Amino acid sequence: MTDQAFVTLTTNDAYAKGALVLGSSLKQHRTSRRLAVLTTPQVSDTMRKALEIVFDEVITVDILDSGDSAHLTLMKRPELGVMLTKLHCWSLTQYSKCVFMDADTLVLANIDDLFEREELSAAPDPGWPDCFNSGVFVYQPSVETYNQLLHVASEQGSFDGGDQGLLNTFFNSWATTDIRKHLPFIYNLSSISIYSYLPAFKAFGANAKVVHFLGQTKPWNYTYDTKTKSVRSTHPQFLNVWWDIFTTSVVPLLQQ
Amino acid sequence: MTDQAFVTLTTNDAYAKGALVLGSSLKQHRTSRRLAVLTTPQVSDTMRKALEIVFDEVITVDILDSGDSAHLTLMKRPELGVMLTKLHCWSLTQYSKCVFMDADTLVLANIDDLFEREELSAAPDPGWPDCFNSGVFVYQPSVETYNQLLHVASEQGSFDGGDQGLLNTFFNSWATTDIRKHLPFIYNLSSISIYSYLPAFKAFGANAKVVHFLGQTKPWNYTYDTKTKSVRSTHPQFLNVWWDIFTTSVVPLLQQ
Ligand SMILES: O=c1ccn([C@@H]2O[C@H](COP(=O)(O)OP(=O)(O)O[C@H]3O[C@H](CO)[C@@H](O)[C@H](O)[C@H]3O)[C@@H](O)[C@H]2O)c(=O)[nH]1
Ligand SMILES: O=c1ccn([C@@H]2O[C@H](COP(=O)(O)OP(=O)(O)O[C@H]3O[C@H](CO)[C@@H](O)[C@H](O)[C@H]3O)[C@@H](O)[C@H]2O)c(=O)[nH]1
Ligand SMILES: [Cl-]
Ligand SMILES: [Mn+2]
Ligand SMILES: [Mn+2]
Repeated sequence: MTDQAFVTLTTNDAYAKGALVLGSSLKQHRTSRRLAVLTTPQVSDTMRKALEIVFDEVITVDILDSGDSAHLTLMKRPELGVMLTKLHCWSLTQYSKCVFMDADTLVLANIDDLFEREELSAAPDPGWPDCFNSGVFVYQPSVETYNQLLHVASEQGSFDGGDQGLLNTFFNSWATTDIRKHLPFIYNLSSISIYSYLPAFKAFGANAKVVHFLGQTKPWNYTYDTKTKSVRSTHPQFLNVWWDIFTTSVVPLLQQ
Repeated sequence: MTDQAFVTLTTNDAYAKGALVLGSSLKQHRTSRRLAVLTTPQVSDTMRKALEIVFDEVITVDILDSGDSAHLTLMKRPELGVMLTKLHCWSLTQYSKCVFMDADTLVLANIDDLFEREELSAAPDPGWPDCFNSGVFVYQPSVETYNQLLHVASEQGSFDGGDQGLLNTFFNSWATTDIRKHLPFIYNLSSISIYSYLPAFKAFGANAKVVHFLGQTKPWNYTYDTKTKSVRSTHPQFLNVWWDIFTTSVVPLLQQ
């Protein structure tokens, strides 16, 4: 509990909003775990200070700096910057186990039971469901694993240009091994899927614990009417939760 | 082997073409198992005779007939006709274990190793990957299970208007139980996914054992140029395999 953390990532100010909403949603649902966020120097000082309030720990990662372990890998594969920054989540050995969550996720219920899971546990990716979606995963910080991941990144890159490809390649037994490493889809519910299989969403969507705003269009790319408490024209329910947290908890926090 | 079967289903002539191509693809890849097809009286006599050549067993199911076990359920839920017909796959107790395959699937490699699997084994559905896709599944014929499925169909119907919803509801432990009941996605590769996650298809698509032509547009809805051996404007590779089998093996069979 005290050495377990939800870990997110923001490399800019737009995703910082996501991270702040995510962080707030975790607090709203009374996590007993630490909240940690990987940030980069490209995150402005005001977003950083807001992150320092919402999160227990704000970690600055500067892969553009030569002193960074991932930097050499970035020079080789400069398109892999976000991924390489994300991989620093494994560097957080002050924690024994973390749930990584993308900054464009949103928690709708307490998900501390994720810490029962082992590395690497993740929900299936829609589209290619023998890959896990790397938007939400349970992992164990380890310099060793970090180094191994960096090594694979350097050598092979990523089959999809992002962390997801690399993580699937590295944690490649996921599809065929240990059903407990399949997180229920409701722990990483693709916002695309809330219309991609409408009947299944109708059937099981009320059980959503985490919504993952895949895009294209992120929640902060919408216009939200604070009077009608709804985004302006998907079924907006989740966007509206995001915006309510953003409006209620995050914006007042930033107003300095 | 002798009492195991691939089982498909056709309720009309268009899907009969699918079934004939599927059946042919299974023979082309040298299955040691029986090939069985559920047909309805709505399947014309010429398609039926072709099916009798390709398949070891052609089973006629007429849920419109009062004598059919499913008929009462059809009267109650008449939109569930295709599903109710499909469920008769469980009535095929002359087989100890079957792989049900939709008539719009296509086999690209021998998949007899599916018979190692237990009921209910199926690949994840893209879109909502905690549901299995009912296009391809390993099951054990049983009047008992058939009756139980019919009972659930009668009582609850299907959350998606088709067999998939009902099968997921009935075989509801799939998502959380026994990784061996997750068939690799390559045993039921959604044709939608061959562009939905292009990088993953690029990475793993060459391993495709079964392509499942989800639609909208079925392989027989395309125009195929027999000179260029390609469908006229997806990546057409799989459509072209389908059409080559259709052109090479199925059409000459029907020319009576
Ligand atoms: O400019 C950026 C881009 C990404 N991120 C971080 O990296 C995560 C992933 O990027 P995101 O924009 O959320 O990507 P998605 O729209 O969720 O989709 C990508 O990321 C998913 C999970 O990481 C994969 O399933 C997809 O295939 C891939 O396209 C974000 O949530 C952030 O935490 C940033 O901080 N800044
Ligand atoms: O008029 C019909 C319709 C269906 N079938 C049979 O039933 C199967 C399922 O129908 P199909 O047209 O292939 O549906 P799909 O395009 O594959 O999609 C449906 O069926 C899938 C698996 O059964 C589910 O994953 C989807 O959610 C559902 O929309 C077919 O392959 C045939 O075997 C017929 O014989 N005649
Ligand atoms: Cl298991
Ligand atoms: Mn994301
Ligand atoms: Mn189908």
